[PDB]
Parts: sequence; structure tokens; C-alpha cells
Amino acid sequence: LTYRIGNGASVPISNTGELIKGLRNYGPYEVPSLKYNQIALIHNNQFSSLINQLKSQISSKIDEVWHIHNINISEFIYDSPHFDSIKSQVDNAIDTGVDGIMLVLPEYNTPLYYKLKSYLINSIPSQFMRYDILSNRNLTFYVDNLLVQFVSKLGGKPWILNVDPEKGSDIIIGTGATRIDNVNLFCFAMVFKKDGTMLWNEISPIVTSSEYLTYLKSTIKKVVYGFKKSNPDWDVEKLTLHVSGKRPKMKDGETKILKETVEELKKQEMVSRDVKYAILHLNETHPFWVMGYEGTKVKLSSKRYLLTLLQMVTPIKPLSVEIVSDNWTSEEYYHNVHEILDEIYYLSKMNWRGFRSRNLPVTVNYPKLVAGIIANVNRYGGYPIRSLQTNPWFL
DNA sequence: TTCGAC
DNA sequence: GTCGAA
Ligand SMILES: [Mn+2]
Repeated sequence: LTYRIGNGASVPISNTGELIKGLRNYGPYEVPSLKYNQIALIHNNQFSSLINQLKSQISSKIDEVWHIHNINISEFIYDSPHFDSIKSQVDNAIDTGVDGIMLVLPEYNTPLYYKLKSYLINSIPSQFMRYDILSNRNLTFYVDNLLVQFVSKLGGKPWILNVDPEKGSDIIIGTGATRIDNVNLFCFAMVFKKDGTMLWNEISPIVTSSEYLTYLKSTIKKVVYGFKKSNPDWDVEKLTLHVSGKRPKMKDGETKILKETVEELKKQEMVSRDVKYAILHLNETHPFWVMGYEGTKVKLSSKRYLLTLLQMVTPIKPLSVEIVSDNWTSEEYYHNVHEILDEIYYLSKMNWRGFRSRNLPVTVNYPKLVAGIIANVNRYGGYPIRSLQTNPWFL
């Protein structure tokens, strides 16, 4: 595996230094198209040296690493570190014409982050930072990582997985639900390309456990309608679902409704009437240690598999993969199992939250990031959640 | 809320 | 919590 970046260039995975060097040389896979060529930096430390250094590093690295040229950074200063004062400056910024907001908070402050973050996600791409955490020693690493996620939030594509276009799924739908407490949950469905790029994402409102199966179906239907409306010629002959999340235990009823949903989409010509599909459950399992391997595919039964990833003692991060439903022929079966497992391994190398791979499939990881926000926006009574469907606002 | 491992 | 990363 390699990552594809700008200008047809590919760099090795598992190597941050070469990835950044690569970006500087060849640019990211896609430079975001900006409307204003302007970003706001909002903070409360007008004379702070660390803020000056932060701003200077953001300017240089946006230009040199990201090949986003001639961008202007405008500063906005809030006086009091509370919601209404910070909001007024967010408003002055939005009124001036900016592509994104980089907002420095005084410290870790959970209710204030969720109230503001929730308000920004509904308005404009944004990247938060904590004033109290900045340091001279960490600032380069800090800014390089932050820009991965901020460029992505602006609609850029830092890098994609180089995969063989003849193998794997036409689309992968990561779906399931996440309980936010003992009673309430939200369903999610996110469509990905085999190269790890998110094409479209839908999340349900917060609902009770009793409404889970109905909203699971409607959420998946909505995400495909939206993918297909925006990608009318994107045929899907090979479809995989990756089901995850802490959700109600209702396996057979859930599998039944997911096959119905695939059948309905077939009827509506959203996917091929001869689509080959599998429904998979993906579950993180307990780590183990090899006492003194990687991307290894383990068969437990005809339908249960593990994929092991690197995590004296070698720590291993295991992922359980169960094929709960498929319409594969028994002759293609073995071939298809290799293909879905290799695809899960490729997707586990895609993470636009930072340079370092999470070694967890993006189809599982990005829904976890959404969960964190939807759950805490609810708990701290923030603002409930089209640029949203196609952009990774949750990074 | 840099992220993510210890 | 605390710290190290190309
Ligand atoms: Mn983030």
C-alpha cells in the first residue's frame, strides 16, 4: 500500500516524514477550491507570542505543504471568554467573507466547545484550538496535524489509498447506530469509495431504542438517494455494508431489515438489480501481544474472520469481521472474502484526522467521531446538527 | 478542543 | 493525566 497525493505521486504508508515531504513536493491529492481565499483566526490574546507563532506557521504550511496559495488570514479578538462574546466575533468573521474559521479557546471547556462547535458546524468549516495547550516545543507538530483535518474540512483531499480499481467494492456503506445513553441513540450511514474517500453521510435525529430499526432503514435509504442524486452514473455492482456501533442487540431483525433495504434500493434502481453484496459486522476485540503479525487474515468459521493489525512484545489490534449476509456464489466465495478483508485492511490506513493512521477502518472510525459530537451536543444542549453531507465536519 | 498512545 | 510526533 501507498498513498496517492498530488501530481500523480504516491508515497509509502506508515511514514509521516515522507508523507509531509511528499505534500510539499507534489501537493495534496486535491487542493480545496475556496471562494474568498480568506480564513479567520479568532482568539483572545492580541499580544501573545504563541498566537503570533501559530498564525505564522499556519500561513507558511497552508502555502507550502498544502499548496493553497495567497490565502489571507484575518484576526478577530473576543474580549470575554464566554459563549456570547466569542459568537459575536464568529459572526463578524462570517459577515466579512471567509472560507473557514480557526478558533482559539482559552482552555478545555466542554460545554463551551460543544455549544460553539455545534453552532459552527451548521455555518462554516471550522478548526478549534486551545490557547493553554500551545507551546513552542510542539507548535510545528501541532500545526501540521491540525491542517490535515482543517484542509479536509475545507473540502480538500489530503491523500487517497492507491488501490486496484478492479478489486473491492464500488461503494462501502458504513452504517449502524450509537447509543448515547441507556435509552437514546442516533443511526448513521456513510458512503465511501474504495480509496477511503467519504462521498456522502446521513445521520438520524436522536431517537429511542424502540425506533432503531425504522431509522436505520430510512438513514441508509437517505444516504444512497443523496449519493445517487449527486453521482447518477456511479454504478454499483458490488456493494458492502460495514455495520458497527454500540447499538440495540437485535441481530437477526437488524440483518433482515438491512437485506430489505438493499432489496428496496435495487427496486428503485439506486444500486444494480444484480448487485453482489455482503453485510458485515465489524467489532474491535480485545488487544493481544505476540511475545518475542500484520494485516493477517484469520478465518474462524465460514462466516467469522479476524483481521489483525499492528497496534519483546508486539501489540496487536484485532478486528472481528462477520459476514452476516451475502448473495455470493459458493464458487466466488473464497475470492470475495479475500477482497472484502483486503479492503478493510486498506480502509484501516485512511484517517484524515492527522498524519498518523488509526489502524481502524475509516467506515468504523468516522462514525465514532460523529457519535462523540451528537452525544455531547445533546448532553450540553448545543445546536442540533448540504456542505455537511459531503464534508468531514466531524474530524 | 491537534491526536492518540501509555 | 501526561507526553511525543515527522
Ligand atoms: Mn478535530
